[PDB]
Amino acid sequence: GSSGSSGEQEDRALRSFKLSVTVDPKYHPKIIGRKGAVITQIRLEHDVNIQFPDKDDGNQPQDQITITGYEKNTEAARDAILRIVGELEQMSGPSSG
Repeated sequence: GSSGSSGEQEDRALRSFKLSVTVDPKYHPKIIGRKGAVITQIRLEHDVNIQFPDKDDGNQPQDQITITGYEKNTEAARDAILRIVGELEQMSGPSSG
């Protein structure tokens, strides 16, 4: 006998997916949360890893956010970081109406 029915998975590479979120370093310390739960929840929610740049570093971008994980999941999480910044910008702003 001889069989071999199995579709590729190319996971090794998928998991090695790195995403970059362009967002001012001002909201960076705002997204993380008070202690660091908010950001934690999201990560686990999508099962990804979100790491922000260190200002002290400098050479590296402080507005760029690195995120590892399944290209799909990562995107699902990167959407949040933005979904917020949007509301924040307005927060404490002149709201007409």
